[PDB]
Amino acid sequence: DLADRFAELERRYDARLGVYVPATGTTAAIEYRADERFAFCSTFKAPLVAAVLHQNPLTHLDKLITYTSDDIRSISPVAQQHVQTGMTIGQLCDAAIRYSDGTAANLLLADLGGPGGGTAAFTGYLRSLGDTVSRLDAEEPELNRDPPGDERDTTTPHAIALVLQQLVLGNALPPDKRALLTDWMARNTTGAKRIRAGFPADWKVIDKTGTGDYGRANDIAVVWSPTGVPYVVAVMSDRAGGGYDAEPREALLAEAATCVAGVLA
Ligand SMILES: CO/N=C(\C(=O)N[C@@H]1C(=O)N2C(C(=O)O)=C(CSc3nc(=O)c(=O)[nH]n3C)CS[C@H]12)c1csc(N)n1
Repeated sequence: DLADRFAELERRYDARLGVYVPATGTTAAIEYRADERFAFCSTFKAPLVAAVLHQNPLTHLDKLITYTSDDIRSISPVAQQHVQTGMTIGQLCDAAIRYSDGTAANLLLADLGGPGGGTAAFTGYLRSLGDTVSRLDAEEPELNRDPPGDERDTTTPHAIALVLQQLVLGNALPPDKRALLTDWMARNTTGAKRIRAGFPADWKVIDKTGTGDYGRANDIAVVWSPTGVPYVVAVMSDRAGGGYDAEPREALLAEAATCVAGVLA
């Protein structure tokens, strides 16, 4: 009744919903529209922090990068207050995952690929994870604004769930660098009402969200059962037929996570 239960979700919230859960030795693949393209939005900041972590020693995380107030072109609740102090890369990483800071991600993009090669550098990182589907093409804020059906700035639930499976659970990042990434997303302040609300409290959830135009609302997550058996949930949604200013529904992401928790009992 999987596809039956998610289709109702789509009818009730008037939304396109994408769901992927990788197969495990015990559980099978939960896949609803898993190979359709959904806009990254702020979800890209999580594998982007991984990219900066992978390309640099830990001594790089304490490098002072200096920006201006003119450089805050988007929702940057952490970078807003450090207009003069600059920010250590480890803090921009912190701002990128936990507070979805846009100016952080734009400075993190430049540290990775330079002034004009940041998007392509980030896309090539995902290539190195075997993700040949996703693409970042724009920087903040325009990556949240691409029209529907456009392939630019898009991933799929399948590809981002497989990517995230290598970062937290796989051997893509070294033990210590992975630890800092697993901690950052477990400290995130944005995903309370998405996948967190649908998994029981004695389950452990780590997540990075994305929200954007055309009603776009995403939550990428790794979940941990009370027995410690781990899963990676990718939930992606938009309400294109609503228009650019359509209202994202967080409770949509919540219910989809409730359904996947029900089959993971
Ligand atoms: C051009 O950029 N447009 C954006 C945008 O910057 N999106 C980013 C993104 O993915 N972000 C995320 C997040 O990570 O989910 C968030 C966090 S979600 C959230 N938390 C709150 O406490 C709250 O009161 N409201 N919201 C929405 C906000 S926008 C930023 C946008 C936001 S809503 C919309 N229609 N567009």
